[PDB]
Amino acid sequence: RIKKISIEGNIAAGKSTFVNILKQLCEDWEVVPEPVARWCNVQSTNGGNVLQMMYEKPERWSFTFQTYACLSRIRAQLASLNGKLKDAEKPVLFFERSVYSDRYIFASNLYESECMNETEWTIYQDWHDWMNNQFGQSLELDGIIYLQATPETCLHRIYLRGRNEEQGIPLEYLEKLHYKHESWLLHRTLKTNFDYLQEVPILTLDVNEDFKDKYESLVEKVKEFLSTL
Amino acid sequence: RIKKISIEGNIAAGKSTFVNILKQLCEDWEVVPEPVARWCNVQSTNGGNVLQMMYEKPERWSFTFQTYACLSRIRAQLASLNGKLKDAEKPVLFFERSVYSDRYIFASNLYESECMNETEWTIYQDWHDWMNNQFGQSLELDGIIYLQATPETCLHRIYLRGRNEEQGIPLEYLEKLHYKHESWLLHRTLKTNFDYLQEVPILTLDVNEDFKDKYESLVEKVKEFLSTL
Ligand SMILES: Nc1ncnc2c1ncn2[C@@H]1O[C@H](COP(=O)(O)OP(=O)(O)O)[C@@H](O)[C@H]1O
Ligand SMILES: Nc1ncnc2c1ncn2[C@@H]1O[C@H](COP(=O)(O)OP(=O)(O)O)[C@@H](O)[C@H]1O
Ligand SMILES: Nc1ccn([C@H]2C[C@H](O)[C@@H](CO)O2)c(=O)n1
Ligand SMILES: Nc1ccn([C@H]2C[C@H](O)[C@@H](CO)O2)c(=O)n1
Repeated sequence: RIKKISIEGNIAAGKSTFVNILKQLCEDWEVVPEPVARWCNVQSTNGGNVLQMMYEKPERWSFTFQTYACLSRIRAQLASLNGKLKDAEKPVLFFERSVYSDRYIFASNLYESECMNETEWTIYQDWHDWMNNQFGQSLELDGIIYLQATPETCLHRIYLRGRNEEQGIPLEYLEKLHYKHESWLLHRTLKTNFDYLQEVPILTLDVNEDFKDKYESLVEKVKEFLSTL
Repeated sequence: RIKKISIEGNIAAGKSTFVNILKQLCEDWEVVPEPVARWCNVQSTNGGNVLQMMYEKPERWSFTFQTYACLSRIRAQLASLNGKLKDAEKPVLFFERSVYSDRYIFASNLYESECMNETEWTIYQDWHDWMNNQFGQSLELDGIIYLQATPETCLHRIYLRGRNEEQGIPLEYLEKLHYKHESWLLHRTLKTNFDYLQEVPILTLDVNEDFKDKYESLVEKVKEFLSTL
């Protein structure tokens, strides 16, 4: 089939940067970016910036955001499956984040910080289970690439990138997401409702150093990791 | 196929009352009630009462409620299709309200009353279109029964029934829903995104009088209306 790989990491760890060198390594590699742009301008399929609304008032807008974020991701991921630039021969589909990071990293953290209440979190989990019982199986992952960077590196890369919505994100929030990533992907101690994930191979790339100096090594490790699935 | 009929009306017009006499008229008739009970106790598939949360603070909770309401309805409606008490022979499936009342009566009214903002309403409409593009076609209606009662009759029936959450519902809100029902189902002037609905037969039963005295006439009219689809 199409091999499906998610790329996971903290805010500003270097996912779009990493994603932008993949297509040139192999004509058979496709990428489904996180639709962060539709989150910044909500429009049917100039509107609200729901990402901005969550960060300005997260106890008001987290559920709405998290629900919209994950639905719009599932849609973009499905559309690239049947998007039949498969046929292909040796096809790999890279997902920028996943429905699993949406729920177990981001939505979970907001619930634990009291930005979703029990009713919101119950609803979200029920929607998320149900959505994946329909429109998953097909989204299942063969592998995960974890781009690992300290919270402080990420706080600096947020400044570098300059996305308006992220400029007030405190270190404390990024550290919370860091530990949840480390639990899921380094220690593999996270309990999820998706049994096969516990067994999915993970490649861990330390991307704290500068991208130019790391590039050659990263590519070797990506190609080798791919060849084993 | 299975004939699908929705029963539409204002809050407390007499939908559950009407629904409770259907099964005894014909062994082939099934009913999918509106899951108002799961709305009053949110639980995965003692929790929050999201219905109560919407009415106590509708500008905070309308989007969440309206989104949960309609997803849980679509799920109960699907599950009764494949619920294969079809086979049957002459099978009729009655839906207590529909995805169309959810959007064009209730969600629309809350958006127009500023209980959803543009971003919420954009998201809701996008979710609703998308949900029906997947999990509809199969939910399409052959007919609609409109149970018609004045807003004042309904305000009285709310008192009679005594559902705690509805006791503070003002006449003004019920009147708004009344006119939207009258536009969709009596005048047929409502524009929707579902072209076939404009042509769907509608039976209109005036249920302002007492149910006991009306019963015999209602049954005649239901059976005849059914025989013509
Ligand atoms: N390894 C790296 N070295 C130097 N800069 C990086 C590196 N990775 C990302 N950046 C920079 O950090 C910012 C965040 O990168 P981005 O790819 O947008 O992260 P994400 O997709 O994870 O938010 C950008 O300014 C980018 O130029
Ligand atoms: N035609 C009618 N005559 C007298 N009472 C009615 C009639 N229809 C409904 N009722 C009463 O009105 C209340 C609301 O009815 P219900 O069936 O729960 O409405 P809905 O399902 O539309 O909310 C109940 O107390 C019920 O006994
Ligand atoms: N489920 C998600 C996914 C992403 N984000 C945020 C992190 C970044 O601020 C932006 C883009 O990744 O969206 C989020 O809050 N929840
Ligand atoms: N889409 C819907 C459907 C129903 N309701 C309300 C009306 C009644 O108070 C209760 C049960 O019909 O739910 C609502 O606000 N929105």
